[PDB]
Amino acid sequence: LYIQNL
Amino acid sequence: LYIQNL
Amino acid sequence: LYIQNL
Amino acid sequence: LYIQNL
Amino acid sequence: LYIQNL
Repeated sequence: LYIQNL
Repeated sequence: LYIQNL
Repeated sequence: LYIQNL
Repeated sequence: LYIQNL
Repeated sequence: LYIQNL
């Protein structure tokens, strides 16, 4: 599970 | 589980 | 579990 | 468990 | 458990 918020 | 908030 | 807040 | 707040 | 607050 990988989450990136940019 | 990887979370990055940028 | 890895969290980075930048 | 790794947390960095920057 | 590693916490850095910068």
